[PDB]
Amino acid sequence: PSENYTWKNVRIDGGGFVPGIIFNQKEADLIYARTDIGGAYRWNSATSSWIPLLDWVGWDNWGWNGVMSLATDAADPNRVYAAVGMYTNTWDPNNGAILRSTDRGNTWQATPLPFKVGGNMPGRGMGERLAIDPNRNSIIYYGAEGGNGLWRSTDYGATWAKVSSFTNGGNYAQDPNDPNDYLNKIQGVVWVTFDPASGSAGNTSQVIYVGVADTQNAIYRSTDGGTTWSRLAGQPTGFLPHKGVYDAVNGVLYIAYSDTGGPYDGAKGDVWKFTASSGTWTNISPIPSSSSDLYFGYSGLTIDRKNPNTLMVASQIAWWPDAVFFRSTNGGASWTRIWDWTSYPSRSFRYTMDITEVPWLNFGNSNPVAPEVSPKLGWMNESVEIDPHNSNRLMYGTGATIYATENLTSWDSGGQILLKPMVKGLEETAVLDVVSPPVGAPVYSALGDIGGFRHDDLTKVPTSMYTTPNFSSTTSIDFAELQPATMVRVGNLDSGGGIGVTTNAGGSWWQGQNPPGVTSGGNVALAADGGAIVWAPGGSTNVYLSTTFGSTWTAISALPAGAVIEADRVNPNKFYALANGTFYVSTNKGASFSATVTAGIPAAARKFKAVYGREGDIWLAGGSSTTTYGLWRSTNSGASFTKLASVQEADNVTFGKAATGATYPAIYIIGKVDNVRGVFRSTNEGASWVRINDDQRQYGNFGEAISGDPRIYGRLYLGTNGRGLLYGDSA
Ligand SMILES: OC[C@H]1O[C@@H](O[C@H]2[C@@H](OC[C@H]3O[C@@H](O[C@H]4[C@H](O)[C@@H](O)[C@H](O[C@H]5[C@H](O)[C@@H](O)[C@H](O)O[C@@H]5CO)O[C@@H]4CO[C@H]4OC[C@@H](O)[C@H](O)[C@H]4O[C@@H]4O[C@H](CO)[C@H](O)[C@H](O)[C@H]4O)[C@H](O)[C@@H](O)[C@@H]3O[C@@H]3O[C@H](CO[C@H]4OC[C@@H](O)[C@H](O)[C@H]4O)[C@@H](O)[C@H](O)[C@H]3O)OC[C@@H](O)[C@@H]2O)[C@H](O)[C@@H](O)[C@H]1O
Ligand SMILES: OC[C@H]1O[C@@H](O[C@H]2[C@@H](OC[C@H]3O[C@@H](O[C@H]4[C@H](O)[C@@H](O)[C@H](O)O[C@@H]4CO)[C@H](O)[C@@H](O)[C@@H]3O[C@@H]3O[C@H](CO[C@H]4OC[C@@H](O)[C@H](O)[C@H]4O)[C@@H](O[C@@H]4O[C@H](CO)[C@@H](O)[C@H](O)[C@H]4O)[C@H](O)[C@H]3O)OC[C@@H](O)[C@@H]2O)[C@H](O)[C@@H](O)[C@H]1O
Ligand SMILES: [Br-]
Ligand SMILES: [K+]
Ligand SMILES: [K+]
Repeated sequence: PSENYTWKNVRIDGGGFVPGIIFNQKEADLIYARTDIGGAYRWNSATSSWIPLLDWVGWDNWGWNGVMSLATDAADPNRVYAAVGMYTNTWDPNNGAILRSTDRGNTWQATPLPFKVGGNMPGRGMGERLAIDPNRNSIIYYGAEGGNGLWRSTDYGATWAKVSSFTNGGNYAQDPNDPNDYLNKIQGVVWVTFDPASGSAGNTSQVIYVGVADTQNAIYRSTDGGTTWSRLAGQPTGFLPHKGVYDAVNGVLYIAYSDTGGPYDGAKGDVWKFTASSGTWTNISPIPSSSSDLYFGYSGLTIDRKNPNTLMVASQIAWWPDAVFFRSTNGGASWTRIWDWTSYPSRSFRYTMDITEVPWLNFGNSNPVAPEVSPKLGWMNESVEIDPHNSNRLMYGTGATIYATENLTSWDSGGQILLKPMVKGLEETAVLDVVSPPVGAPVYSALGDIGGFRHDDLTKVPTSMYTTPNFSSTTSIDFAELQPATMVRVGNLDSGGGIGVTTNAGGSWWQGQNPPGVTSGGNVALAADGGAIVWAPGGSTNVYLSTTFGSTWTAISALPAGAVIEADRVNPNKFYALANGTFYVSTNKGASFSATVTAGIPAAARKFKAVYGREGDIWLAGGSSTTTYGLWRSTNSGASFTKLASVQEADNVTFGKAATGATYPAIYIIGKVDNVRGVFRSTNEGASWVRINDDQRQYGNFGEAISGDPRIYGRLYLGTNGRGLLYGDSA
């Protein structure tokens, strides 16, 4: 059966890249955001929070959490569309899709495309690829990747076909020779922009502009409602157009260019203005690419719709000391910048920043050496948007957050703007590991990109990610079952990898020494009494034991590198490892391991966990649909495992507080039971299961990290890859 649960995010606020923010041009406070791996959101002004729209994307169609583009209809603000799909290489096995809605994303229908959409590919900060005809709103265009060219729907997104008169599908890729097959894809047709004055209400807009990722042919135009297309005469060459923003008030098309597709790079570019009546092109770059002072391209182009001589553009990309934003109030004839050098390394600023609501955005150092400041203005700032209903509001995306101001026009009177994060409810992290100890804080997260946190209160943003050491990503975390204030975490930082240890539950950490060959965190296990650490780091040729709480290491000879390691939760002498269809057991506190199981368990399986309070009770989950699949359990310290016949497939497993009157902890799996995919609880040792999620709450490629709560019956900590860390409670 099912059981009513309540699902919420553990509060973090942001944590990842927001490639696109979209304001509806007609309705005030109608705002959407798109992400690369965690779906799309609609702003809710009444609760000052974002609402996720795609949590119904599930196991089979997981790449639809990749949102390459989004369009909100100025002629009918009920209508919204999204172009979805995550990878255009082999990593996403499915094609993309155009999703359509008539209730602002509350429900959708899908129309699958015959090609892939690259929501988390290079170039994803260019856009918007999807555009609706502002005069005749049944017409929608989509600029596609991969040489698919320009595509069109004339029935409100229900059916889509190639525009065969648009013959340039693009030839740029970030690195054509990438042997990893990630940087080598054609980024394609990158945005579509209408001239609203070229049609009238109910009639096809005759003038449409299209940007293509081709340095020699970046801009096309149709003047006949999309029947035929021309490269635009007199345009510049050598750069890729990140943004094309049309102003019908002055009859000009503004384009921001960079020498790469983004979102991580860009060394040169220009901003141009094309005047439509005359066909004239003018370089209005704040700093032109011909200047050797220029060390970035341009993106974050936006026009102030209420005052359309005002526009802004930003660096794509300036890493050092920070992003630069430029503002003009005279159509690009001249510009001012959001900061200026005074005497190196000092700067003056036209802004201040308040991150009290999201204090970890200092990245654990509020005072880096000048010229740097913390928090930074931003990076990967492709989306910069002025509210078309309020000249004083602007919002931009970074690699970590969205920042917003409500006094933007202070800039023009010589004041400073105030910027703050605006990411409540926009939960975008990838959860790599998670623990719930039986005393102290309810949960600790191990996250990509922003480290992870001790969560003292699940409704309050934590003050700081882990420090000393401060990992960029924490890949594994463990606590000593019988002394939970003793913890260890491994992860990635600057060069390679490292280990942090604590004996006061993280009030204080310190950094341990590394065994040879460490390039990333890998995974780690802590003995139940805290007296041994076994670490399988990334890069290293072995797994290692420390008997000195991280200060020294010895190679473990029988274990393959990268084996999954877990400690028994009762007996400090017992450790276990899983690698490629072999289970291994140590009874001498990690000094040596021997293979105990070599057959009968899927080679793909790579998740298992020992049960607190149950010495030698181990549950193991994994497999694949083309091999074998399921949940297995050992009650004899890994000497053997039995497959649970009640489960068809499983991918992770954990334990939590027993039901009242039950004799065994509750068991939680990511899996498939009785032909339903979802999240499942058993309160009878796996004899039967109850689904605790539902079809609106599937979260795509979730479940890499899960934990039950030994103190709270029914509670599951549910990690996702792009939707942060959830907690579910029975209702
Ligand atoms: O308050 C801010 C706080 O941030 C702390 O760092 C955080 C943070 O990092 C953001 C971002 O940092 C990137 O690194 C920057 C570096 O900080 C810059 O100083 C450097 O400047 C150079 C530039 O490289 C040159 O090309 C240019 O000419 O000069 C400048 C100034 O001298 O840029 C790097 C990024 O450089 C690379 O990307 C662009 C390429 O043009 C360039 O060649 C490439 O550099 C190479 O990169 C490799 C390894 O990748 C290697 O170091 C080479 O030696 C080097 O030459 C990080 O790179 C980036 O990952 C961070 O952004 C997050 O990225 C997440 C995805 O990660 C992966 O994919 C990209 C890859 O680079 C990663 O290795 C890989 O894991 C993404 O999901 C997330 O949304 C992004 O925000 O925020 C995240 C956190 O983890 C960091 O710890 C910082 O410590 C602190 O001091 C303070 O600044
Ligand atoms: O040559 C590759 C290159 O990758 C570079 O990093 C770039 C790259 O990372 C991919 C990862 O992106 C993470 O999302 C981040 C996002 O891009 C940022 O913008 C955001 O701010 O932060 C996000 C979080 O950090 C994302 O979380 C990762 O999941 C993703 O990694 C890839 O995942 C895919 C898909 O697999 C996963 O989903 C499906 C599940 O079934 C699977 O279990 C999941 O792990 C992986 O593809 C799978 O690969 C396996 C084996 O190879 C196949 O069996 C399987 O069929 C296939 O689905 C993929 O392997 C993994 O890479 O792209 C985004 C860009 O932003 C990054 O800069 C590195 O820097 C390079 O060093 C190099 O690795
Ligand atoms: Br730079
Ligand atoms: K567009
Ligand atoms: K640069």
